Amino acid sequence: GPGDPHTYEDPNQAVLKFTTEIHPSCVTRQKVIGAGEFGEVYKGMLKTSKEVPVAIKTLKAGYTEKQRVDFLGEAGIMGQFSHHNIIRLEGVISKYKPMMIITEYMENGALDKFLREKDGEFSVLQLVGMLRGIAAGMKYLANMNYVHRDLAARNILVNSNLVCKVSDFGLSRVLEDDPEATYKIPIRWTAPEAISYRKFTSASDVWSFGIVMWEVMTYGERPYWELSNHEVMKAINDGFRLPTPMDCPSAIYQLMMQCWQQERARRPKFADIVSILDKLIRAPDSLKTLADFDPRVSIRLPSTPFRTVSEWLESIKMQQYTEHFMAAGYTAIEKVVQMTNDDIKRIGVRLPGHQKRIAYSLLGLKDQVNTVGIPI
Ligand SMILES: Nc1ncnc2c1ncn2[C@@H]1O[C@H](COP(=O)(O)OP(=O)(O)CP(=O)(O)O)[C@@H](O)[C@H]1O
Ligand SMILES: [Mg+2]
Repeated sequence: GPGDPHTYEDPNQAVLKFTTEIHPSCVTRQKVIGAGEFGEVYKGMLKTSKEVPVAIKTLKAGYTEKQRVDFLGEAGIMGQFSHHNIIRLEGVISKYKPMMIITEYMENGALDKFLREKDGEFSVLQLVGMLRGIAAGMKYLANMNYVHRDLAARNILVNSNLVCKVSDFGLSRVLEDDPEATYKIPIRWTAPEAISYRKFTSASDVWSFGIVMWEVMTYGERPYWELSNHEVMKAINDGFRLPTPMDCPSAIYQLMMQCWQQERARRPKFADIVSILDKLIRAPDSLKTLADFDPRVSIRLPSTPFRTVSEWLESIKMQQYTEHFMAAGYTAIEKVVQMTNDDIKRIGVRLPGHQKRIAYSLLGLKDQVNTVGIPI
């Protein structure tokens, strides 16, 4: 559960501890439903001690032990999760060939392919509900201190009741074909700081979630499809952003833009995203106002106010002092603007460089708070 110790960096141990070894005789492989990286994927039935329908991921013959470890490690990770919007693991087969990962059956398959199949056949409210489910799954993952690093519509599965669940777990996931090498990551879904500095956090997952929102509201359009990967690199590094989908509520596109904030600290947390989507869903009239859709627009020009002290500290990469600011009562912004350099020093900022950085930032923050701009 959340808060308990996790095993995200030891695949074999996670397989031993958090997966159920299933006897091959209890598995019935039926039709082929897809092709994974490590082998074919089948639909089948599993007998437990009544038969239940399941998805069966197999490991190709002639595999290397490294591929076997990476394959079963996904199940080792999946077995630690229990949530409505996270793909559920039934078990594994590691003792006998072929290696198998057995999960719940998701009849409608990948979300992007599903939405392209059902182009325009859902209401806006239903799409928002799909996004809310994905966001709830991601909130659970963030609360489990698990960074997905590869959140995308193609990695969201849909069952016969249209429940959307996050899938695709593991560690060294350079395997996906969309990722391309740089400085191997799916650049069209990856936050700027994660492409430049490989800083993968839940905030970069929030960026990816904004991209997923775009994918859902467009019914599976490829992000930046007009642009090459190099042009996408320039676009994201310079502040260009995707335009609004057609028939997209203004609040949803604004949420997208919030997920795409250049500074990761300003992006909302997944808990905030779930709450926001819940509020929109309970008052569906809030979804009637649409963002201006221009079919000729393919990309938005770069865009040109802190709520928490932690947001401002992470802005200047001084988050390591955040706890020290709260513990001394400096919990508001209009209270940190009333700080002297000695107050900064006593709460535990000793390095002169950090003192200088914080002081220079406080000057600009005082400028911000005292700004007046009221149109007459
Ligand atoms: N639980 C499930 N229910 C129904 N179909 C499933 C399924 N799991 C996988 N599939 C099908 O198999 C396809 C690929 O599966 P999967 O994504 O797990 O392989 P993979 O993770 O190795 C690709 P990548 O490495 O690029 O992320 C999916 O597109 C999907 O159609
Ligand atoms: Mg996978």
